[PDB]
Amino acid sequence: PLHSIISSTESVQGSTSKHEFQAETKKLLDIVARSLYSEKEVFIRELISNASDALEKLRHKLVSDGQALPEMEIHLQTNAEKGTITIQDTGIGMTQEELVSNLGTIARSGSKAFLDALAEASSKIIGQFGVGFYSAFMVADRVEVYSRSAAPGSLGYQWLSDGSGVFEIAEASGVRTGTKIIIHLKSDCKEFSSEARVRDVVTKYSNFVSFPLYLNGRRMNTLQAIWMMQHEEFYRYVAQAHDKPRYTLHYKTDAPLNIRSIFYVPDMKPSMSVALYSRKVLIQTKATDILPKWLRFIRGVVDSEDIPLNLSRELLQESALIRKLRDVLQQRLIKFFIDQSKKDAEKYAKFFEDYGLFMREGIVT
Amino acid sequence: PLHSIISSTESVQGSTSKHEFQAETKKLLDIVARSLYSEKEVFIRELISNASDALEKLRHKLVSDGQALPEMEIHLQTNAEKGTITIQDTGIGMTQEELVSNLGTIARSGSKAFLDALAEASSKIIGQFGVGFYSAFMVADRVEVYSRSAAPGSLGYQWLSDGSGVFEIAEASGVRTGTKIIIHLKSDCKEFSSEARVRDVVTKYSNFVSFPLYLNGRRMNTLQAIWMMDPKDVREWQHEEFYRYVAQAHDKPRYTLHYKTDAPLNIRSIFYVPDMKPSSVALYSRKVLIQTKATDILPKWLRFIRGVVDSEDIPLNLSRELLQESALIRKLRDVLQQRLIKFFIDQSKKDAEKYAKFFEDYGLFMREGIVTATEQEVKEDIAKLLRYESSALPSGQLTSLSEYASRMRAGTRNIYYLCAPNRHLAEHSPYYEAMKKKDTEVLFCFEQFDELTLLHLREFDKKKLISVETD
Ligand SMILES: Nc1ncnc2c1ncn2[C@@H]1O[C@H](COP(=O)(O)OP(=O)(O)NP(=O)(O)O)[C@@H](O)[C@H]1O
Ligand SMILES: Nc1ncnc2c1ncn2[C@@H]1O[C@H](COP(=O)(O)OP(=O)(O)NP(=O)(O)O)[C@@H](O)[C@H]1O
Ligand SMILES: [Mg+2]
Ligand SMILES: [Mg+2]
Repeated sequence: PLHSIISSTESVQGSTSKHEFQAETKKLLDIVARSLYSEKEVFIRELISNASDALEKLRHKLVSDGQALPEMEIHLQTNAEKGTITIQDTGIGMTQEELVSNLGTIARSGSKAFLDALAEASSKIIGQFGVGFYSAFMVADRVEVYSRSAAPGSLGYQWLSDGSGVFEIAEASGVRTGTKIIIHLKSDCKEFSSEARVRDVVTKYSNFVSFPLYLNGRRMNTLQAIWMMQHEEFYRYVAQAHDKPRYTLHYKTDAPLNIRSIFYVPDMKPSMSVALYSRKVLIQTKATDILPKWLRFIRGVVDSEDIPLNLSRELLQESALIRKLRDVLQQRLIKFFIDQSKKDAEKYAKFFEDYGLFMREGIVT
Repeated sequence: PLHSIISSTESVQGSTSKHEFQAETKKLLDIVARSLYSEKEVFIRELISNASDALEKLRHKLVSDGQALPEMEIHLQTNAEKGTITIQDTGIGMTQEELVSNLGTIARSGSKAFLDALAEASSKIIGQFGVGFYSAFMVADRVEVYSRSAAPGSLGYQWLSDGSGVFEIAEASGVRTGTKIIIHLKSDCKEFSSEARVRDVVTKYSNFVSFPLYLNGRRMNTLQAIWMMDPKDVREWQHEEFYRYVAQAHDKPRYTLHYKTDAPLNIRSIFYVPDMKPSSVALYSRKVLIQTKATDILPKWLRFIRGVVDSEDIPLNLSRELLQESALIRKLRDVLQQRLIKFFIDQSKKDAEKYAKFFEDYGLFMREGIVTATEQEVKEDIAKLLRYESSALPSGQLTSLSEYASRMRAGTRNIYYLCAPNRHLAEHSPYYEAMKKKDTEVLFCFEQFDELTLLHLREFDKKKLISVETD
């Protein structure tokens, strides 16, 4: 009772016609606006990252040109009263051509475009896809942008758009070199006019940006990205704990893949995990799965620039390198513990044995 | 000190230049290829899904012309020797114009155009985003397509491309109405020229496709979508085999609930509780698999339940591998939480002993459910499932909190319990004999994850839960 209808029944007649793939751009834009990210909030994340890059770029050229570095800041003002968000940066900024192209062309990344020339600033430039800015439209009735290029005879420009097929660009002056982005919020999104809300978002995704950051005049950071160089406040921060670390491991490596990671073991038991970053932007607040589940008591921070990220940037690409990275971490963690039950008496077992149950939890598997 | 650089300094001099958004089509195709899906295998799913659409559309228009229908099938052929995987449908197929537009334009969906022109057959069309076909480029050096429209004076065409910004279209003779897609696998992807591998993929995602599917000659979709049938036209042998499929188990369900609602959104679902003692329901949309693990659509305390939940309108992520949450998955999951809680309380009300060992085998999850829940009405909801033992009824028997709210009244004011590892310690306790001869009644809990549960519940049915080993 076999049944197939697949047979070699075709014959191509008359020479082909050659064509070029094209795009339903408005539908692409809204696909990003309502079918790409899990939470609306990440739009902030995206914008911040843009700013970072803008700044990074600037200083790169500046550094490579023996010129002093102006104050390089990122500002977030929340206007509750007028229903808006604004993010502004002292970065390199756009010209009109750069406007039209980088903002108006979908999937264009003048950042990765910048990258394909450089390798220091290559390690901190964050964007790669060319779709992130459009996250604004998740929450925006309308987007207002003013920008001006660091380069000499630059005019200011007003690039604005409603989020649908057409953007428009007028010449605007009185724009500070860099870029300001005013977002006028949708009704169901006025919650981002809240300083407290925006604060929580930034603390969530961009708590560790390489440039000073001022929400409504208050500075944010001053929390150093320790996993790349008082593990105490860092443990009790990332693990969220009024507790302090029994055990600590700072683990950098570039054999296997580039990994910059720190692991804590906390002082209470659980009764009843980690967190993954890339280029100082949060990928998953609770990071699953890049740590064997018997090791769920451990937590802290794993970073790797060389993780392929999903288009959403909230996901690892389970291109199998990732849970083989998992395996690498299991290896160095084991070696960590056996070594630290030979550097002290303590040890591997009755020491922290609210966790011995995690290791024949361990050979459950 | 407060520092802000942001102030309204700008002023617009001119008048605007108008522009249209454009796109980098090649980088986009590549974004679909290397950065969208969690695993490559899903290209099969997509093809099949989009293939499915072709048939449905054809059906819809043949029926709307009063035509009889052709044989409406889906065929997959793996050729290991030429390293290709092929999918052919006998659906509507494409004209030349339809080839250029529907394959050549990114995010173009002739399927949802077809839908935005359409009632009845609208529940079935899978596609909406218009990027799915391109998933083939995850695994293809090159893609051969032949298609001929079911339109009357149709010609046949060969649309072919390597996934790099350019495709070509030729006229072709000998094309059967519908579409053949021959995928020429890449070197590290001839993995998908295996009959076993592909069979696995097909059963994983596309096991309930509403058209007969033949792989290398064999019929595949042989299992009926039981959650869309009327609850009486399914009874124990199909429920057993369906459970023993979705829950990968080799026992029987203790409990079976067939739940259908359009209160909020369309739910067509089955929930099973297994008969083994424990040592994630499956999510579908339009008969296509979304998550093996449907987390989150059920609260995590109901993770012990297995089975299937389907909904036509679950907002899908661009990947179709994830759920995009709107207001509606919160509400979906509170719908399912309460329908399940009610299920367990009333099926306790119809058979008390089977519920008794349901509690002795699964009470653990309800305890957890009560300690974790934020809203306390919810805590009380789960609390109606808790059965403890009591002093006033013989050793062994259990009782609900509500039965104790009924059995204590008049001038009695609170509920409470005593926790201890055995009954004889509970029944021989200083604290309870003190509770016994001013005697108001005291519950007995011997699974002291029960006193944690009771401490977090704190109050049930307009009353507090007070301790006796704390008076
Ligand atoms: N604030 C800004 N200042 C200067 N240039 C910017 C700014 N925001 C965006 N751009 C430019 O416009 C592009 C659009 O940004 P975006 O949509 O975020 O894509 P991307 O940052 O390049 N990569 P991704 O964010 O992952 O999609 C950037 O790549 C820059 O070239
Ligand atoms: N097997 C097929 N037979 C005929 N037409 C097809 C077939 N597959 C795709 N098409 C056409 O190509 C278009 C693009 O489909 P596709 O890129 O797979 O995404 P979509 O089906 O439109 N929606 P989605 O599944 O979410 O991506 C469809 O709308 C059809 O017009
Ligand atoms: Mg960006
Ligand atoms: Mg499709």
